[PDB]
Amino acid sequence: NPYERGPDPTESSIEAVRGPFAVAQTTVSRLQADGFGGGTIYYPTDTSQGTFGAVAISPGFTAGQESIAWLGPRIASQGFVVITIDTITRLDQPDSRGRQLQAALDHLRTNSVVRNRIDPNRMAVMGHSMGGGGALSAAANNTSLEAAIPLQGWHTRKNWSSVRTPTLVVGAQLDTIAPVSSHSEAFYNSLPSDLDKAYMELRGASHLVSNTPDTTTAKYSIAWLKRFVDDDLRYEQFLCPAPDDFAISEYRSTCPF
Repeated sequence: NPYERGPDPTESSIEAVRGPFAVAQTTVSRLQADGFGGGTIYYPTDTSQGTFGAVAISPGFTAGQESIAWLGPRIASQGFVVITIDTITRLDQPDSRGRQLQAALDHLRTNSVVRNRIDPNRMAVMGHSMGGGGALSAAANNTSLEAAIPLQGWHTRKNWSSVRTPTLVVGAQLDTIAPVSSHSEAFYNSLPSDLDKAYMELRGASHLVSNTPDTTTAKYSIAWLKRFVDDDLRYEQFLCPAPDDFAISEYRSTCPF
């Protein structure tokens, strides 16, 4: 597998606050960003194993990058180029956030610091709340995306039958802002039956669970991105069959992938 990066994984490795790749960062100004509000790019400094897949992450309604910043280096240190974005306005709705995520991914191919560190065929989108609805919107607009991970996603669009991207839907059991019954689980149910997809509900969690480090969110996001952005079979073991972590109150999937 030419996209395999890093040593063979374990539970400890996917839980790591920092994986083996040392991470640096660079800024995209608001004016440099066409179609989004700027962002921070986190990237592995080690180029000796080849190029990396790229991930764009959107915050939710009223939020800046500070609510998603922890994901940037935590994911990048597993071997990914990750951009955490600011939106055009903090009031932007999910469809617009989806366009902004795509614009951020397109920007990485032009950025002088990271354009030669990225494999242009291996990209993914993630987001919190309205940014998670944006991740689903971006996947619906671009069927070549390799992974989509909405965290406590919110969207008025409930039908995702046009998505062709492997999608991990992360819900919070006690979310009152984006209740799983009408948001996260509804999205899972309308994604195609023939898609590689999973729904992971975090026990006892509120809508804000993604705003500060959460090991369960990180470890399964990392395993999902490794499996689908890197085609890394070594990570299938964490996704299929259902993980038994106490922090997970429900897991649904189309395993085996």
